[PDB]
Amino acid sequence: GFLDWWEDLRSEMQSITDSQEVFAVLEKEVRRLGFDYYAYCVRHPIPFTRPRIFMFGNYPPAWQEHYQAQNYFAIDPTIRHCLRSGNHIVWSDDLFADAQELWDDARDYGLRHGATHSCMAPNGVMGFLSVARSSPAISPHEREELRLRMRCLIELLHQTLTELNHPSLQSNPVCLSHREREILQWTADGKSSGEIAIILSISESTVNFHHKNIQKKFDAPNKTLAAAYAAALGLI
Amino acid sequence: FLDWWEDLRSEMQSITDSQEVFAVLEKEVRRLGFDYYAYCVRHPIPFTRPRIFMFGNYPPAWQEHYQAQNYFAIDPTIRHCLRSGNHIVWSDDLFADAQELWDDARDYGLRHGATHSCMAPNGVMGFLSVARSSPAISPHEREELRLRMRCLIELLHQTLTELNHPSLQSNPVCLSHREREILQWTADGKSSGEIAIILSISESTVNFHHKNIQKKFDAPNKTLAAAYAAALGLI
Ligand SMILES: O=C(CCCOc1cccc(Br)c1)N[C@H]1CCSC1=O
Ligand SMILES: O=C(CCCOc1cccc(Br)c1)N[C@H]1CCSC1=O
Repeated sequence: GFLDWWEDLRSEMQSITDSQEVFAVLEKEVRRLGFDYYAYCVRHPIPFTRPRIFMFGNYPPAWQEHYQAQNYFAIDPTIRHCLRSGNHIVWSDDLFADAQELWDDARDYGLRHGATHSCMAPNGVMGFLSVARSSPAISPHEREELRLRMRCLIELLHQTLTELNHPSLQSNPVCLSHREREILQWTADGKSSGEIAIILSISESTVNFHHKNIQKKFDAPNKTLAAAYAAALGLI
Repeated sequence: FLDWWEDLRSEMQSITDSQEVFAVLEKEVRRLGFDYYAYCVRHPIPFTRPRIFMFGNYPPAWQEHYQAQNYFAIDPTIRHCLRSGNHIVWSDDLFADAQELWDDARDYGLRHGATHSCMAPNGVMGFLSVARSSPAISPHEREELRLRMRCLIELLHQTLTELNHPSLQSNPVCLSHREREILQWTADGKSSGEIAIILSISESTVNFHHKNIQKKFDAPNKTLAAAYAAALGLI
């Protein structure tokens, strides 16, 4: 029973105390769902041009090398920060219309049917979980139950890797003060350094002082990087 | 169980009226063992006064007592924060920094409940609450409640987007394939001049797309454009 599985998986997961044991249980659950291999990809929101991306999975090592050789992560439609209709998408030739060399290479290496689920933590980090198999296509009868079963896996995996303080989830910690924060919302809302100084009734000589410290907490050359990074991290 | 979720999907997909969706929702909140509910949409922008819509069948005395205290500003259950599981059961400790809200809430009979939040990638963060007075939420029904509520708010967000409700919609801003690359570099702290070197363009043309981006966001400077676009998932 789904709930018995959920409960038995939860008690089994909270019992884990190491980072390689969680992927072992995950591998056992992917086969339980009727699939052969999995893939977990964590995508941080910054830097906006080359975002930090971590990838773990038990795909065949031949594909793992081919994939890394072609930089397929740059054009993979299954790990793009998009708006999946249900945070979930079943692989189809339409999904890979703008990436035919990847879909052609994938089915060749035996990954002919699969699906990817995406969760977005409200701290910018997005998570992806893919499952793949060779012979049996995804039957419409098992589609929904697959969609629900994977949403529990990704969320559980996200929560337990967070509780274990995994590095792939730990982002650069930014200590923003309540006054510093309120200025940065005004900056990000388009107000100039002079305009800000009149609402808070402070000096322009001190709104730039706070800016100089916010930029130091983001290692920012300008305010733009600070305001944009803060918005992406949910810090404002 | 599964048979319930499957049967619930048929009722919603058949709905062709917004009020009919809230009606079916209310019937589900009763099935969970709760009297009242409340759904909330929190848009990310503006950063100083975000757009917030509120609906729910709370008692009328509370709704106009809630909105008369500006309680939406100090309510922990609608904070743009990272819940341990997109979920938190109400407790005296949860409302430590908002005691006037919790004391009034218990006085008015909203003594037991839980809130569940979903973060749509459009920057919108939806929240769903359920409340009752008599029976405390016992530890044995918690995890089953966390599951049933996650399904209820996901199907609620979707069903409401497929109906084009102007609570879920945000101001469109179609960004060009290159304007998006420029704003990404700008958002990464690069200057209008440095950007021209990376892409092999003229500073006048970098400063030319900027003028169009800030026009697409109604922005005074580049900082509003970069920050707004980052909040909406556009860069
Ligand atoms: O599963 C995913 C998620 C991103 C790629 O994940 C990978 C790929 C190769 C090695 C490793 Br490790 C992870 N994408 C699919 C698209 C079709 S083939 C494929 O890898
Ligand atoms: O659920 C929430 C916040 C979201 C709903 O807010 C409200 C409150 C009153 C009328 C309406 Br409509 C929405 N807060 C809880 C916790 C304390 S008592 C309460 O209403």
